[PDB]
Amino acid sequence: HHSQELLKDYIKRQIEYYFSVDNLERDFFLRRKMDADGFLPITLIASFHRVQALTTDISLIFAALKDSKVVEIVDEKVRRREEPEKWPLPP
Repeated sequence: HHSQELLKDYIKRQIEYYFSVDNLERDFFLRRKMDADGFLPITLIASFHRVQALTTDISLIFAALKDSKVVEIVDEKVRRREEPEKWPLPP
């Protein structure tokens, strides 16, 4: 539906904010959960308050992120496309 495309757009922009440089410079929790290549489980992102308010439908979260030039998906993990390896921190 148009409703579902609109919701996908809000989800997309919310998660793109988490992976923005502006957020990453202060988001020590997110960086501590990255693996050494920058990847995080998409299901971890799904638990964040502003995403979980919008949806609990994991297919909708994946579909929103397929549409993104900010992030890259491999299987069930997601990372910032640009220089992701610079951001991980010790757990």
